[PDB]
Amino acid sequence: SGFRKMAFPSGKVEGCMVQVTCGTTTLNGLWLDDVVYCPRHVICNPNYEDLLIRKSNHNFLVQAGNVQLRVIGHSMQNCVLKLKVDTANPKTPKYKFVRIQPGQTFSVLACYNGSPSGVYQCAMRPNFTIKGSFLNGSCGSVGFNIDYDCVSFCYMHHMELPTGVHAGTDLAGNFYGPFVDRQTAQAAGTDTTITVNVLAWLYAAVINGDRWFLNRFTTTLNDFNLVAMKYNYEPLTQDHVDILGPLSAQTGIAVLDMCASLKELLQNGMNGRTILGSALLEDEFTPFDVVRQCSGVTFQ
Amino acid sequence: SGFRKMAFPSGKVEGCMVQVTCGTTTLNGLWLDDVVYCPRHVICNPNYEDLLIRKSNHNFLVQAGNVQLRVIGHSMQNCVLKLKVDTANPKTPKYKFVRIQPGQTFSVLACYNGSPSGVYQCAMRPNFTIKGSFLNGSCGSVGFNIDYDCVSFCYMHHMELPTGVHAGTDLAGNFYGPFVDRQTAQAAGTDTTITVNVLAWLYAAVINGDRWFLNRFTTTLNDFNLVAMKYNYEPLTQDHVDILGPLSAQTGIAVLDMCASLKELLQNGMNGRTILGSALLEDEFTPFDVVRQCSGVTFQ
Ligand SMILES: *[C@](O)(C(=O)NCCCC)[C@H](C[C@@H]1CCNC1=O)NC(=O)[C@@H]1[C@@H]2[C@H](CN1C(=O)[C@@H](NC(=O)NC(C)(C)C)C(C)(C)C)C2(C)C
Ligand SMILES: *[C@](O)(C(=O)NCCCC)[C@H](C[C@@H]1CCNC1=O)NC(=O)[C@@H]1[C@@H]2[C@H](CN1C(=O)[C@@H](NC(=O)NC(C)(C)C)C(C)(C)C)C2(C)C
Repeated sequence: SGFRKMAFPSGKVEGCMVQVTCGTTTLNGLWLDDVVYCPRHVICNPNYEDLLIRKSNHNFLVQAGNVQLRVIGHSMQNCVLKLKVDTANPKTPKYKFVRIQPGQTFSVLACYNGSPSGVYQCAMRPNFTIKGSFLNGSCGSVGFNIDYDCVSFCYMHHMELPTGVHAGTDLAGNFYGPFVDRQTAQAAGTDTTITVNVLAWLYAAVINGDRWFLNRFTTTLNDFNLVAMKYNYEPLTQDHVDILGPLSAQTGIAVLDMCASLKELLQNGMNGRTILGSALLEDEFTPFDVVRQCSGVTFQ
Repeated sequence: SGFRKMAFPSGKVEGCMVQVTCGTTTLNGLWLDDVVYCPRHVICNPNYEDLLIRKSNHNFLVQAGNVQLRVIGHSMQNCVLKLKVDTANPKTPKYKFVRIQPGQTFSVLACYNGSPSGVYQCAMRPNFTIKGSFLNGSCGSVGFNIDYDCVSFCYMHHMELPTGVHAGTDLAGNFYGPFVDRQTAQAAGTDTTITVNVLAWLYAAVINGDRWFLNRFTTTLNDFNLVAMKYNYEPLTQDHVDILGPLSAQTGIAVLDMCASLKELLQNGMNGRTILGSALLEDEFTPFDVVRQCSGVTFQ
């Protein structure tokens, strides 16, 4: 048993972490096939189409270890710079590009100068920020999910908001949330808490022995939601109750039942106890995260 | 900025995760060079020297993908079965074998049937248990640390204690703590909390903007320790104060000062606030973990 915040095996992604240098700006890139993907503010309220015609393929240093790659061409898809090189990546895995919805989770391989520093487990907060760990140097690092064999890149780093959270893009260049790669005032927007994720982790608690927080009480989907707002949680949909079923099936606790217990964790807190070793209601676990860890789905 | 519980990049370890099958017992193995390492209870109060003479090299199925390895010889170093095969591992990295002390942390690559499922960040609790995530199938999975380029294997899985924690060994076969690979009654022993680790993570809090928990107050090493026991924390040594210096240097808060603030977090709790997004005092971060993440040390 057990239950940890658990990242995907980073092997297939590490092989794709390369160094991109230009002027006095060095950030990370993602070399899949013969393309290297990196955040565009490496060519630096700038005008990036302005700045990309000024540069030539030879202005873009691309180290892949002690193996400098030659750029043969470049292009700017939204906020990503796509550097064609003269060399397919031998380590390119089966991969996808995907854009996640708020609530979903992914693993961040965190690089500096093209070298992997660490891997950890984020979700995409409701306000399209992520609570990350990114120092100066970390740009061009990717979030991702692994689907049997296929890596689904869903996030590139770019910038940090003034409160300590992090902003970024799908690998299609487009930013999650209103954020934009210029040094201007821009705010996250108030973060709610992901409700279907809090329930799931509670089913993870039940699958693991913490039952202290149950009760016979049922509630309606609505009367729960009248209490979810007051506590800054997503209103819960029936479509969430649907995904929560399998866990509800394996534990026998009706989703409406566990809602009524979450209701009670909200109105009385927790009185100095823990669920799964936390004194907070953890929303960074999706219902699938739970079923994967609490059932042992691997990746080949 | 930011601060997450962050695992090492698992790439070099994944390449070494193989499947070992024998009788009706299938667990994971660690193929470095021409040796495959796995927990010994794969040949199963058994007598393991008993059971290993009964078996032959041909009784040990070793898949490495769709690539069955031939065993050419075996041996039992404490609780590890060492299977010689007829094939060096091409993916064997620079590696070490090391035995960690309680308080130290490591990354667990978690496998089933030889396939990596997930990676997460443990420490070695004071009572030589680890708080892991291990289902049936997970045995032969390794903890580790990465030192520039060198992987330091420090833990193999074996068994789960009745309270939900996990027991295991250094890769030298020997179990951390009193535990033993037989199905007999055996208890963790009461877990204290790692104090030098709680301080470090607080310096991580300071390096990151949470200052709400300071105060002008200093304390002595002793008078702090009189309060550490009462709250089930390691007594703190001067030798810990020494390692905590660099963080104390970079923040300007004297180790004795931060002790006096931890004293105050213990006697009054926290009153519904958080440090680094936790409502608990997190002890799973060493002072080095902090300096690595809060400075950006990578691995090549
Ligand atoms: C990234 O580009 C990087 O890793 N730099 C290596 C290349 C050196 C030349 C950084 C990642 C940052 C650094 C630490 N934490 C992070 O998230 N990103 C940036 O440098 C980022 C790019 C400029 C300014 N950037 C910032 O991160 C800003 N954040 C903001 O400006 N925030 C606003 C938008 C004002 C709310 C700082 C001031 C460094 C936090 C761009 C294009 C925004
Ligand atoms: C490991 O061998 C495995 O992954 N099995 C795959 C091979 C199938 C034939 C497991 C890992 C366990 C399973 C779930 N969580 C874990 O930590 N280890 C064992 O099966 C372990 C080996 C027997 C019994 N084992 C247990 O884990 C016991 N734990 C105890 O017996 N605990 C005592 C020692 C009584 C306090 C169970 C009952 C399954 C929890 C050995 C040799 C202990």
